[PDB]
Amino acid sequence: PITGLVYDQRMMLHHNMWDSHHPELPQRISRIFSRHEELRLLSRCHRIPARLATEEELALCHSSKHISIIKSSEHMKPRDLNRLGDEYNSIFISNESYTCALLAAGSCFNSAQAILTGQVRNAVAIVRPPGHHAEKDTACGFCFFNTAALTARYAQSITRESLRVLIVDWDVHHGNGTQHIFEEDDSVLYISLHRYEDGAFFPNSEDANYDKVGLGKGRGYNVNIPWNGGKMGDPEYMAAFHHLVMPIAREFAPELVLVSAGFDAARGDPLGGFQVTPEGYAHLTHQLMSLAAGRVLIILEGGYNLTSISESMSMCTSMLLGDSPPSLDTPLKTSATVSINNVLRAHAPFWSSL
Ligand SMILES: O=C(NO)c1cc(F)cc(F)c1
Ligand SMILES: [K+]
Ligand SMILES: [K+]
Ligand SMILES: [Zn+2]
Repeated sequence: PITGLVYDQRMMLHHNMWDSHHPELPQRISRIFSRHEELRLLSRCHRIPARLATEEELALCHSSKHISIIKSSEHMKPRDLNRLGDEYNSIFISNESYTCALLAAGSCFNSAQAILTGQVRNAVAIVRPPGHHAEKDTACGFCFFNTAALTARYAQSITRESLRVLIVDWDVHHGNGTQHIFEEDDSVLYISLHRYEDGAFFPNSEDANYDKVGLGKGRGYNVNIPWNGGKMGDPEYMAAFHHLVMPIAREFAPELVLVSAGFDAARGDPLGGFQVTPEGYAHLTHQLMSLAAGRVLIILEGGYNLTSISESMSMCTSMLLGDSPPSLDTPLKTSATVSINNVLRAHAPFWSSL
């Protein structure tokens, strides 16, 4: 009954050479690791080594054009780095960026392999840069390659091609890249909760609305839970899990659960504006461990208050290790009930549990 953990200090080398205070900080991952030490969680986990993703692995989800462009940045002078980064939506690049993106992905491949070979029951991946905004053909939103999407395809590649993978994306932003990569796929169920605000919140696309349910064979296998009207917290997230995430996931019966675990919906985040607590994230984790015989891999995405993300991710690891869920502390905001009922109207056609 083992929990795995992957962390590698080399992923701190990716950095913003114009703005040392850009919130996607190198210390995001060292702070989370340090808090695991302080809580004596690290010695309770089995350390999984990081590795580089290969180019063939990246091609499970990304075009050769995109792979080639990001790879070429490793050798670019600052002028071309600043210029290349400015061509994407919200990207900075250093000469170390490509390597760190490869390590983030390969770390998650090794973690998924450890779970699927029975070496650990579940795992946490403390990685950066994030992945869920990255598309097949372009970088976006601090993300170069789509780590979670690649990990789902990697998992299928070492088991069977149709392995049922659930990706629950609780980062406060919509994972536009993960949705698009699997939009026509019934083997990977994508469920995202995200601040939407009728399309005004990053990444600023109505692709994130509840009526986008999937295409072709994938009809019904894309579940967007969009929040509108300000602050959301534990009551809203627990309601969404009760009414939507868990009934759907149980019917899908995944063989592996990946969490796109951004912690920017957390109380204190400078960018999310929400107030999910560390106890709230622990309860979401504990609920997902009831799926896939416990085979859950928690993958860091966003989250920018260093104290908040360190406390929140550590509580998730405590749940994976089998600790009892903490106590929670309110009626739902009206608009949250509106959002949940809209998703039920969108997905009741596809799920007999709805
Ligand atoms: O990746 C992100 N959050 O987890 C992110 C990406 C952006 F382009 C902007 C932002 F404020 C946040
Ligand atoms: K999300
Ligand atoms: K899908
Ligand atoms: Zn985010």
